[PDB]
Amino acid sequence: PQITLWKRPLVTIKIGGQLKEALLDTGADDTVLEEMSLPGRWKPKMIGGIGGFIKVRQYDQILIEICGHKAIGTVLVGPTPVNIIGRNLLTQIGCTLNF
Amino acid sequence: PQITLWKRPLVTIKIGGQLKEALLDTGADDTVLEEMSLPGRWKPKMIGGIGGFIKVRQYDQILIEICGHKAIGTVLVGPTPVNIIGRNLLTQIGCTLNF
Repeated sequence: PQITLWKRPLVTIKIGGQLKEALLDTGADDTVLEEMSLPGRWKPKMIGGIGGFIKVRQYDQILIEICGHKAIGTVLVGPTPVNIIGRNLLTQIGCTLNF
Repeated sequence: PQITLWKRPLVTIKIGGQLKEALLDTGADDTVLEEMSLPGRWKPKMIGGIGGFIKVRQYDQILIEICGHKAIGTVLVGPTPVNIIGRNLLTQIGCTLNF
């Protein structure tokens, strides 16, 4: 659907059996979730934004349902205060900016 | 127009006689620009993101042309490594997320 932006574009995600809300973020290269239990191996990584950098864990081939649409991709887990869906996954659900 | 998201959604802005490129960011509440010369008074403020918080200067009623479309709004100036157009101004140009 069409999401206007008077409010934070928050949507429902399903990941590893858990229901969460995540922000649809065109300013994020990657997808980064608050700490949660994720199976498999994981590589150590750094992400940066305003104010600094943080240490996240990167998981490949994670299944995720973003509001009804399944996508499979890299997911980062770390000390973010909000769940963020980034461009890596917004493209898999054909998400576009319009004006 | 329609902006797909395989690349960073970067666009041309015009602000206070200067040409810059800015990121269209649905994950940002506010608009924050790299340090630049801006007239008028300005209130001190704090913004936060991953990794921390930063001190910005806030200017009200700044004219800005985001890719052809004029908008007038609050603009923050600070130590961001990238120019960011936030939701406060994306709504004035009727920008929407679609999928």
